Amino acid sequence: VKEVDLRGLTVAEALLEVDQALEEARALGLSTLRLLHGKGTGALRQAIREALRRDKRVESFADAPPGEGGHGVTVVALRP
Repeated sequence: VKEVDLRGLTVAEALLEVDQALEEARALGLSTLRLLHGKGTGALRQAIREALRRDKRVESFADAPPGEGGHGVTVVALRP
């Protein structure tokens, strides 16, 4: 499953990359995209989840389960 590593980016850089990664994932015809943002302060997770709520390319999203990244990865189901 396509995964983009956003760890180490500011919120602004991370959101710019998320926008690009969603564009590319839909361009490629992918059903799912993993956003590896890590845990830490949670600032990336929170900002990314809110961006995804507003994003018309997204069908649904959720934290990865424990053992697959947990709350450090947001798993995105893309609109076809």
